[PDB]
Amino acid sequence: KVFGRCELAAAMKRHGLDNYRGYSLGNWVCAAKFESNFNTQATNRNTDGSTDYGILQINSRWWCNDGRTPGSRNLCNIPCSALLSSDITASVNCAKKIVSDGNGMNAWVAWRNRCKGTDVQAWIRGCRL
Ligand SMILES: [Rh+]
Ligand SMILES: [Rh+]
Ligand SMILES: [Rh+]
Ligand SMILES: [Rh+]
Repeated sequence: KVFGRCELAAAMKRHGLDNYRGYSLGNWVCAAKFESNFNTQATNRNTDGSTDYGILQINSRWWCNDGRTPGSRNLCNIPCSALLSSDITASVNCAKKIVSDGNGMNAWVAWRNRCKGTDVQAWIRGCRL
């Protein structure tokens, strides 16, 4: 599924991401924009042989099992394919564990390089929330 900006903002807010560990909803929408362009089906291969899955590009190195990432963890206890669903529940609940892991949203290299220190509020401008 390809979400609208305000549609994803609304689903992320319903799932408790607005100010989760102090990250305003605009941070999460910005992250999803540069990770997946709001596409739940987005997949991208990493140099280490792991793969990033779904609207928040959650990696198989630590967070999910894709059956092909040797010496990896499954800390969200999910198949990586669950991160590709039209239902973002699994991505959101996994994201909450990731952001809690010690490095906050710096876990998302695209957040650090494209969202951190910017006017992230712009990402939810005009939405009914
Ligand atoms: Rh939902
Ligand atoms: Rh808020
Ligand atoms: Rh709010
Ligand atoms: Rh509201």
